[PDB]
Amino acid sequence: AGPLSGLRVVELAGIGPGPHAAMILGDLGADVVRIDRPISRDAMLRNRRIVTADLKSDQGLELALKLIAKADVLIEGYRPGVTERLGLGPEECAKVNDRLIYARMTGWGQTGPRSQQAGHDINYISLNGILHAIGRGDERPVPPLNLVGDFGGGSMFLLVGILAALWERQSSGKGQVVDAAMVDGSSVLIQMMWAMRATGMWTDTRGANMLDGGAPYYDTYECADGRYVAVGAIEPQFYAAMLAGLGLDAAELPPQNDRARWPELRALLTEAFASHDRDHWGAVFANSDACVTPVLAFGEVHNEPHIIERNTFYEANGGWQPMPAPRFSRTASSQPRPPAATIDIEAVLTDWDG
Amino acid sequence: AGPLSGLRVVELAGIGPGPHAAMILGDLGADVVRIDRPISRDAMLRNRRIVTADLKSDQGLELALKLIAKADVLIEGYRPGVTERLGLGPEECAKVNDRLIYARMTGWGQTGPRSQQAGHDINYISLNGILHAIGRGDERPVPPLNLVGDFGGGSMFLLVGILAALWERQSSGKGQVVDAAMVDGSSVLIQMMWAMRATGMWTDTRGANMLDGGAPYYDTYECADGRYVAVGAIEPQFYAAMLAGLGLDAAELPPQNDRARWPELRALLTEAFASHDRDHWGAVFANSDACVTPVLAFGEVHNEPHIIERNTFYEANGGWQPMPAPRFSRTASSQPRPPAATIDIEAVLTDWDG
Ligand SMILES: CC(C)Cc1ccc([C@@H](C)C(=O)SCCNC(=O)CCNC(=O)[C@H](O)C(C)(C)COP(=O)(O)OP(=O)(O)OC[C@H]2O[C@@H]([n+]3c[nH]c4c(N)ncnc43)[C@H](O)[C@@H]2OP(=O)(O)O)cc1
Ligand SMILES: CC(C)Cc1ccc([C@H](C)C(=O)SCCNC(=O)CCNC(=O)[C@H](O)C(C)(C)COP(=O)(O)OP(=O)(O)OC[C@H]2O[C@@H]([n+]3c[nH]c4c(N)ncnc43)[C@H](O)[C@@H]2OP(=O)(O)O)cc1
Repeated sequence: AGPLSGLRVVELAGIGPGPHAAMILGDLGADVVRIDRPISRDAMLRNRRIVTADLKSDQGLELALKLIAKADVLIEGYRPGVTERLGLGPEECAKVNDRLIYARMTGWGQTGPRSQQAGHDINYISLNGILHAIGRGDERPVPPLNLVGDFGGGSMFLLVGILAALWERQSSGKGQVVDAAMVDGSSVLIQMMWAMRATGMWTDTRGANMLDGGAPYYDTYECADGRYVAVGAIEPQFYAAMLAGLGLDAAELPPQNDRARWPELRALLTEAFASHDRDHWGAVFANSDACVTPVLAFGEVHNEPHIIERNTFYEANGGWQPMPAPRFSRTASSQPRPPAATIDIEAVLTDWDG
Repeated sequence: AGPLSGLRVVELAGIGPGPHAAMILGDLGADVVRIDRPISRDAMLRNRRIVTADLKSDQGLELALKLIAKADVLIEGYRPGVTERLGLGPEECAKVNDRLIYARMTGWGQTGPRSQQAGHDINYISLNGILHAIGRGDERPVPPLNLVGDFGGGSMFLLVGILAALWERQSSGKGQVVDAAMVDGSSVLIQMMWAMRATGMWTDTRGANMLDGGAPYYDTYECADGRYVAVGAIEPQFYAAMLAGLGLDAAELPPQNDRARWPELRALLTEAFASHDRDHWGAVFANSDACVTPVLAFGEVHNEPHIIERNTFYEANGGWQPMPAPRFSRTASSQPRPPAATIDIEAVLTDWDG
């Protein structure tokens, strides 16, 4: 029901970014067909049809090619060379479908000294300065889950590449190959820090900057009950609203941006936030511009009113799952269809007319 | 001359996710005109034309609308209602140009108890379970910069929304409004953890999961020189390669996935990595499938061979900046044009024939 209704996608079963990108297309209305080796409980595989094929066999290669012959997009996330040796590489695909957006999702890229090397998110972000910048200054870097490599700088860039190439195709009449490497996407994801580095506004010191937990006004605080609030009161007026709620006299504190006294500032705020429960502060700052919010664990998210009101999550069999994003005023997406039984590839071919 | 060459984008100057989305469009060849309030050293403002106008005045509003009538996309990132009051709301823009993709970038969304409330990245990810999940278990949550709210679940979702709507526009001949809320995008960004929580494969316990630093084989380790390597050896055979490079006898270690013995495994690995310098580990692995990589600080990145060969970065003046991502085989993106002097708004309108 979304904006991508009409769009046909072949997804070669992979892990991490590939399936995430395929899920978002499906979310937004795309007809995604995932080819697996010969009924799912991975919510990630919502909004598909699943077929099965041995791509190492003559019959399996031939069917996949018939399916690809009728697709708009192909998603693959294997090592470079893998689809080639299978006979499903870009050059082989062009012979059956020159309108195909051949989307290749990797960590290191299609080429380069590391392109044949195994890796995971933490590796791609360690090589480009990102991982080094995450965590407290007094200890080793901490991975920001696999949000930055696999998803933010991964599947999200594959998607931009895919949708950008479809725009191109409206005038060229032709597809092309999208080489989405997590080491690249994630660097453009963090371009703000690269920009700020050049103007003296970000340093290579972990835990000592405006947005990394270094600023007492941009960090979490432990409250009386061991639970946490997030403070993000960057602007002076929001910061002022923040002090007031805490019952602190501004004239008694160090200036917000005297970094020399940041330890003193943080200590006073720590004492303030520790004096009451997280839910107390959420009540104090409920409607304010203080940029103070309760840090909710996954299990609690479903009870937060702004989360509820906006239907950010739906209940899908044994748990909450995020509704599609972003939102569209005219061609709104449907609630995702759950993973179902595998179906006959020929039936998919029949549907598509292949 | 990237794939979005031809696309016309009016960007109403803002902070964080909006400019980043506009940057990525321009990176990929879009004609982006940024209207600012009346030459930059924010490399983030690369690939633009900058014009200036007073949107509150009769005249400034008039020109902005003339610009908008000739555009494909409008990006705005203010509080809901702001453009409405200016006379640049979706309904007003529709009257001049019903093909316009009106892209509204916010943290809380257009509607809901928090839609009028101030906030920043940290606040949006505090409300949807994300920030709670980030950092060591024994400490308060750490913010993963503004990578997940502003960018990964922010600009990136705005971008996917923009390009999805353009796809739909081919059929309907019409545009629509994209409501891109960081609270929504970041939740879809983290869909994997929502999926896993439902099958017992992820817990709300910070720092005690497979991908959050909890697993000894998926975390950083400090080396003899006080620098760090990242270990990402999820699969048995990568883990096995990792142990072989360390000179550890697997028969003498606890099993990779015996969680009960993780502290013991981590102590053994800690002791090993601490015995030589990062660049020694750098060299011992460097080539293998051990998923061990050096943790490079921003300042070191430009010296890494894989970074160099693939031209992930370019030198702007005074520093390295990320080249466009992802990459396109046929319509390759140009090296970004640096920020230039403000252009005359009438001159852009002349260009666009507006
Ligand atoms: C120093 C920083 C740059 C570095 C930095 C970078 C990144 C970050 C991260 C952490 C962030 O999250 S930043 C993003 C913050 N949040 C969002 O974008 C969510 C949606 N936005 C908002 O809620 C708000 O815009 C907010 C960011 C909180 C700021 O609130 P605000 O009251 O200052 O602004 P507002 O959007 O409510 O209203 C805008 C105001 O300006 C006016 N305006 C705009 N353009 C023009 C123009 N060309 N000519 C004349 N007037 C103009 C509008 O009329 C409007 O006024 P009005 O009286 O109608 O409210 C933090 C800091
Ligand atoms: C939590 C769980 C649920 C999800 C999850 C999400 C994310 C993550 C982490 C954090 C990640 O980062 S995942 C993404 C990691 N990196 C990448 O994707 C980058 C690109 N990929 C790669 O380099 C590799 O595929 C890598 C992931 C490192 C694994 O290496 P590998 O040797 O196992 O894989 P490979 O690509 O070299 O080989 C593919 C192999 O599969 C075969 N294949 C495919 N389809 C079929 C079929 N239908 N029938 C028969 N055979 C088939 C191919 O022929 C090929 O074999 P080959 O002869 O080429 O070795 C982990 C798990």
